[PDB]
Amino acid sequence: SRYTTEFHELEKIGSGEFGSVFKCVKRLDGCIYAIKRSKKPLAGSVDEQNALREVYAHAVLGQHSHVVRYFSAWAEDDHMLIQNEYCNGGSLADAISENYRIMSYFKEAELKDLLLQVGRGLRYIHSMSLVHMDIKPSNIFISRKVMFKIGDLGHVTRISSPQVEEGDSRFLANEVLQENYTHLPKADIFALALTVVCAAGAEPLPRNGDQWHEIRQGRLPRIPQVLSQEFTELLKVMIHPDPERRPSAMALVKHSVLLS
Ligand SMILES: C=CCn1c(=O)c2cnc(Nc3ccc(N4CCN(C)CC4)c(Cl)c3)nc2n1-c1cccc(C(C)(C)O)n1
Ligand SMILES: [Cl-]
Repeated sequence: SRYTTEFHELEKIGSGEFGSVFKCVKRLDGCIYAIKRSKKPLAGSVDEQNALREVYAHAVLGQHSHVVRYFSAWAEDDHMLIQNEYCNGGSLADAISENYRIMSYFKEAELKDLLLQVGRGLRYIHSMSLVHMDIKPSNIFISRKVMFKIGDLGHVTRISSPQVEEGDSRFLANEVLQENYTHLPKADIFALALTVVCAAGAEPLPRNGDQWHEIRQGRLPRIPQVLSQEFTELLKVMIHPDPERRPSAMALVKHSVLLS
């Protein structure tokens, strides 16, 4: 077994229908990696194309400071294995939950830093003619003095000829629901805005219904933080009903409210 041979398993750090994720030490180099171990999906299935999307996303992307680095992927024992960078801070979702527990919070500055960093990740992905299509707190990872990195590339697809597996409904732009895939990068932008709103301590986002539609009308969820009207206005245009009115990733990262 390659997994057993090359790595020592330390701790399970995730589980779901996707399988399990393990913090592991690679014996050769002594470095820590996050390894996902999944049952190999049925051929030609939803699970397979999603798994495929991730490998071939990696084939294109290479390496960037705001994308979780991919090292290797292989299959054995009717299981799939994906070896990624280990981010010692967990996901943004984990951080948000912990914030709520010990009633801490991300400062307004920290929200802007989060927005800029993931924005840089998106600009790179978009520059490679790809879109993430599943941006949300649980897919943003934290290293350490803090670095935010985009992970979980299972929904990544091409801007040109996309195979769109829709992401979490809570973060999904209406035009994607409407099967309008002519501006998918702006769907990532929509999702990032709501991701920041979650980090800002907004109540849980709706899966559907009235509240759901209200958001897609360009109405921000309620936010207990005292945020500047300017930063607030930036988050609002990011969820504008017209995706062409939303800023591109590159327009986002060179925005005044964010800089520096
Ligand atoms: C390889 C799989 C994707 N993935 C990374 O690339 C990846 C890179 N780094 C981390 N770091 C990290 C994840 C989780 C905690 N904790 C432990 C203690 N608590 C249980 C809270 C969470 C800590 Cl400390 C570090 N995780 C990563 N991944 C990861 C992990 C779990 C679930 C998922 C899913 C649901 C598939 O998205 N992914
Ligand atoms: Cl676009």
